[PDB]
Order: sequence, then C-alpha cells, then structure tokens
Amino acid sequence: SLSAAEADLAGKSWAPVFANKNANGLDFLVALFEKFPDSANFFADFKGKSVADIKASPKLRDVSSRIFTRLNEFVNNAANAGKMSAMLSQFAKEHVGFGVGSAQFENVRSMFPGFVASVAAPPAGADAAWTKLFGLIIDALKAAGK
Ligand code: HEM
Repeated sequence: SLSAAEADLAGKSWAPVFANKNANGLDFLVALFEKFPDSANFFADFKGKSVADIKASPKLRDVSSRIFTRLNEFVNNAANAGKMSAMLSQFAKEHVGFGVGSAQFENVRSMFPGFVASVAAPPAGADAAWTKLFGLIIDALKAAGK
C-alpha cells in the first residue's frame, strides 16, 4: 500500500482529473490507444477499429467511466493495505481472464504522469506516488499468472 502521505499526494493530483470524469475518462482511454495501439485489440468492442472510430463509438463512454470509477476507488483506498489486497486481487484476477498482462500495465504506468500533467501540474511527490500504485497493480498481475 502507499503511505498516508503518498496516498494524499496521489489524491491531490487526481482530484482535478476526476472533476471532469466524463471528458477526462474518454481522453485517457483515447491517449492509451494512441500511444500503445496494441491495447485496443484486447477490447471486444474496439478490436480492429481506428482511433477515430473509437472516438465516434457510443461504447466509449461506458468503458472509460468504468475505468475511472475503479481508479477512483484505488486512489481512495491506497493507504489501506487491507482494502488494497482485496481490490488488487480481484482486479488482477479479472484482467488476466480477459488476457491482459503486466506488460499492458507497464504501458499505462509509463504514460500516466504525462496524462495527469495534461490536466493540471501535479504536486511534488505525486508522480512517484502513482508509479508506486501502478507498481502494486503490476505485481498483482504477475501473481495472477501474467
Ligand atoms: C488503467 C487501469 C484500468 C482500470 C482501472 C481498469 C478497469 C476495468 C474495469 C472496472 C472493468 C470491468 C467493468 C465492468 O464490466 O463493469 C475492466 C474490464 C476490462 N478491462 Fe480494464 N482497466 C484498466 C486497464 C485496462 C487495460 C490496460 C486493459 C487492456 C490493455 C483493460 C482491459 C480490459 C478488458 C478487455 C476488459 C473486459 C470488459 C469489456 O471489455 O467489456 N483494462 N477493466
């Protein structure tokens, strides 16, 4: 888990992004698909589609919102080893069954900070807090078989 200070930092950096959940969620998904083209292929709804098509899809909103809702939950419990364990296990188990591995999460992690910074400059120490959270997810995926 993160420390209370670290969770705090992550939370502070997230609030501005989450404040406009609909628009920022869509944006995050889009950026991922742009930086790492292969990711769209894991999605049922998106495999084969270009970014423009994805942008135009009525399915986009459902997908990005479920992603932000969940990430929000992670940020809000990151400092509780207790909730983290349950959250991480279940997220990792779910994702491996869809065929998603740690490598996909290494990509997310590499682009996250730049994504946040696109919304508002994060506070000092936030970037390391996220890389730390993302690191916990990665380990969970490697423990789940991928
Ligand atoms: C950024 C961190 C991510 C979060 C918080 C997250 C969250 C979720 C959640 C909550 C759902 C299930 C929603 C529901 O059915 O109610 C989901 C499903 C899924 N996610 Fe993720 N996801 C993340 C990253 C990704 C990435 C990187 C991939 C692909 C590379 C992805 C691939 C999948 C797939 C294919 C499903 C199956 C659901 C569907 O396609 O309909 N996830 N994820």
